[PDB]
Amino acid sequence: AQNPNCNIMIFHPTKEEFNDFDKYIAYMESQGAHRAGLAKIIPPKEWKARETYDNISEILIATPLQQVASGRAGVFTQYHKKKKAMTVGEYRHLANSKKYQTPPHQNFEDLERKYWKNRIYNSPIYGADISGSLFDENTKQWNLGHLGTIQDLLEKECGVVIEGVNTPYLYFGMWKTTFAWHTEDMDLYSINYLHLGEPKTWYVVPPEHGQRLERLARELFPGSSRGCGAFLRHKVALISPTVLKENGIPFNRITQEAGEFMVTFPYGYHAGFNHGFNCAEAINFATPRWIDYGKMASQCSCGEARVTFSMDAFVRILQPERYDLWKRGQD
Ligand SMILES: O=C(O)CNC(=O)C(=O)O
Ligand SMILES: [Mg+2]
Ligand code: NI
Ligand SMILES: [Zn+2]
Repeated sequence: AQNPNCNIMIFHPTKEEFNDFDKYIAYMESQGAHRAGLAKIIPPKEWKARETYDNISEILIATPLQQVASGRAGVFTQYHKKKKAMTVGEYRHLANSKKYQTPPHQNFEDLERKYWKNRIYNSPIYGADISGSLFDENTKQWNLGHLGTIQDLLEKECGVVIEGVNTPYLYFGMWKTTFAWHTEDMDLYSINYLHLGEPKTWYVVPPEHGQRLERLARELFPGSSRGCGAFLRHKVALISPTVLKENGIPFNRITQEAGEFMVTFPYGYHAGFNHGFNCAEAINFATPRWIDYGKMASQCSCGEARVTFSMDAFVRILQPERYDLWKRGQD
């Protein structure tokens, strides 16, 4: 068995290897990358996502989200308070203000210590989930707006044509902006490209050990667990590395820098935080190996998780027993 310790693997494809996305995902899996739940892909030196980032300031963040925490420093939830619209240029200036900027630090490890110590005492503002792309249309390799769609994959694997579309999303971050512990919708893959700015630190639990994280989460968030049988679908709970280590939960960590891709694998729980002003782009995708994970994915039916239009068909076809109750949650 390749990568039996479930370490995060880092890949350096050549420009030739960067041509065929599906093939390269399958290669990484042949080497055991999926066992970690997360992999890093450093693009060939010849590749670029676009020529420059000099003209992005007029992108609108229609609903910036202030991420307000409740709890203790290593075990907290966050809720999102909607703020007034602002441009990327306005948001960048806000991120660099004295109130929100990254503090002085020695190295990524020191910054990580400061994040876990101090996150809860601040409410950073995240520009998340903005439909769009920063890849140039002429970028032919690993262009996250030109991937094969999940609907086409389901149709190729299973023979059933379904409605829905699959487009990318932009994320504009600042110091302390936080992504809570989650797997993807329908336990899909994700791919995330850090276009510019400061790093993003990731934490991940191997897919084979996901249920250990879920059990800890039920213990640590006992009211939320009674409210919903899949409350991590709400994407609000944070648990620190120290708390995970105290409770014996297997996990790994890695920092993504600008110009790097990260891939999350089916049922790989992940969480993390941004180091400072940055912009990332991410999208879900599927491969043949996903189908079995899609069929078994948990679902929120309490009504809180509320997701995209395209998830309907995935539930309806892969999880027909659950369909009824899940759709009651969505309506
Ligand atoms: O970058 C973020 O805020 C969160 N991204 C992801 O969870 C992802 O790419 O799957
Ligand atoms: Mg612009
Ligand atoms: Ni994710
Ligand atoms: Zn729920």
